[PDB]
Amino acid sequence: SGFRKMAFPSGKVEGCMVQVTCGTTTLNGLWLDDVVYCPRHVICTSEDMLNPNYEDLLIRKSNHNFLVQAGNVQLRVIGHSMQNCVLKLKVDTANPKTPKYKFVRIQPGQTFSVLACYNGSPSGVYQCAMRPNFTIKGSFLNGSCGSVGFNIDYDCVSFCYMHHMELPTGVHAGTDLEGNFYGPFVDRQTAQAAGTDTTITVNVLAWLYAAVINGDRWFLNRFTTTLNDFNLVAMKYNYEPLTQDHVDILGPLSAQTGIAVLDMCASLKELLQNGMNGRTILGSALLEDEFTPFDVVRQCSGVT
Amino acid sequence: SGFRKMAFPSGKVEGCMVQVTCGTTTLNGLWLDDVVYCPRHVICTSEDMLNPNYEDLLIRKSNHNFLVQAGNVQLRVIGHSMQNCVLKLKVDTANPKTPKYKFVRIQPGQTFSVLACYNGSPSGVYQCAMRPNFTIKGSFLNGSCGSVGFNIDYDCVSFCYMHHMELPTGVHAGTDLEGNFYGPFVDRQTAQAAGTDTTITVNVLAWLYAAVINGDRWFLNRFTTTLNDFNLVAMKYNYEPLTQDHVDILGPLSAQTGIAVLDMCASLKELLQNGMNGRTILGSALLEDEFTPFDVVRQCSGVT
Ligand SMILES: *CC(=O)N1CCN(S(=O)(=O)c2ccc(C)cc2C)CC1
Ligand SMILES: *CC(=O)N1CCN(S(=O)(=O)c2ccc(C)cc2C)CC1
Repeated sequence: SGFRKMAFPSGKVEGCMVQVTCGTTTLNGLWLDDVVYCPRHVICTSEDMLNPNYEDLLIRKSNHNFLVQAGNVQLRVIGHSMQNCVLKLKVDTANPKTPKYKFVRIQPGQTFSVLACYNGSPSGVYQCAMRPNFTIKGSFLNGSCGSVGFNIDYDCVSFCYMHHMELPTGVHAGTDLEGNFYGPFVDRQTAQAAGTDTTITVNVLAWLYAAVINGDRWFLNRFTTTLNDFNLVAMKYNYEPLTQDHVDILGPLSAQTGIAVLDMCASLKELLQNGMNGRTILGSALLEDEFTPFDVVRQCSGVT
Repeated sequence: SGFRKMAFPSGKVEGCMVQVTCGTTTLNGLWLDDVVYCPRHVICTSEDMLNPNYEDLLIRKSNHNFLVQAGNVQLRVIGHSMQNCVLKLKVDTANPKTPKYKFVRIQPGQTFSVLACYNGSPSGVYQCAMRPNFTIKGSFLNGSCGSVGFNIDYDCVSFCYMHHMELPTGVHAGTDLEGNFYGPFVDRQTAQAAGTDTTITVNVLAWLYAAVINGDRWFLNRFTTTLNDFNLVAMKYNYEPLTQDHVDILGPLSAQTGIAVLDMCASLKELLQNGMNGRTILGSALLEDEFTPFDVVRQCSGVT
């Protein structure tokens, strides 16, 4: 029992983190097989970052300008290419600690663990969600760029995020491991405003199931609702519209708890309309939206 | 910027987790050098757990009854002893992945990461605090016993917790790595009620500093208070008394922010007296007490 914001074990990713230095800029790289992945803004001066021409900046760079250090051992760079907003540094040594892995581009609402790193060294691990506005609400200081977001399926690390940007509002933007930004963000120091940070409704419902499973039940009510009725309330409260897909995804939690998804929606509806009245749900005074239905099943069943 | 509930990277502890089976009971062990540490209730039937005589139960056990598996490789047990509420299983092989480590008994209010494991396999990592009532609010299912709590200082893992018990109220009790329980808890299935779960006042203040540092300032007020005045309010709200020790510990955060500790106390006093009025602080609608001043400095400065 008990329910916690839980990150994947980070060991498999710890073994992949290196330091990339180009000129005076040091940040983190991901070493998988004989390639090191890093943010392309490693080639910029902070002067460059106002309106950088990456192709033009990269022409001035050779393999030997990219200083790649794995622990206190230097890797030999034997090639470099830009793919979207990442650099791929070909090194002469396959990472011996390379786990089974995939690159996946996640959808908004999907959760992942971040291994925050500085100078290729892990400092900590936390669980995030890709927000509906394609930001993440991270914890990233200068030198944390190249830190990666990931999921683990048993032995396979799915890398879904690399850290590039802090927006002027202190929220975070970055890329998949093909170096395409989530959302409309660019690796440029410019006016970049996030859209509406809406609540991930399906994640909130999953987390209400997790609460019932773990004994927190005070918010279960006598009511039900319809998808259309619920969605009217969700719109009003800047919650994502709930789809039949979401309902389907919540099926197993429905089945385990014997609470119909639409009943749980009516519980969520009353919470939105009436607030918590100073009560808490799983030690939170607001509606948590960074657990997926999959996250709830995993934690509540003890999958390794 | 941004501030997250952050666990230590778990890799160094991942490398220490094994499966211990005695009779029909499987749980987790910690393999450091040529010793495997596990909860002594591994020798119990759940029938035993009502009033177990561990010395008497252990007499019936031989080295070869303790089945220790590290990945899919069996370790040879060449000795066993009970130290308080843990078993030390001497194996014929030193754990090659043994990190630099210490056993430390932590104080209430101190924070640590848990690597939740099942069958010697890591499932996830989260950050806890040792509550003032010597419980932790964990996420532990059956098979999670032997999961460990730890801190890391650069290269040194300080193990502070091993998981043993869920109390009837779904909070968690366990031992240091010398197998002494935190609080008055016993490895027995009996009436065991937690005391008052008070709020860790110094941790809340640290977290208010973390908020100011990260731009959340709406709760800074025009007031100050005294330790004695503040402590009157803390008593009323089941907050731990604030000592000059706590004030001293908050000094660096005081210095960085230019907000006197006693001013921040008066801010906390108004929050206790007036509530958040539907506002949030670092994405929380209650006063977070599971960041230490040390945790705030570490995260806010990017220590690895
Ligand atoms: C994204 C990231 O973590 N970066 C990019 C900025 N550089 S830097 O070297 O230009 C730099 C900028 C500002 C400060 C205070 C310090 C540094 C090192 C670091 C990596
Ligand atoms: C503390 C812990 O995680 N334990 C102790 C209980 N045992 S068990 O094998 O007795 C057991 C009890 C109940 C269930 C549903 C399942 C098991 C395996 C597991 C380890």
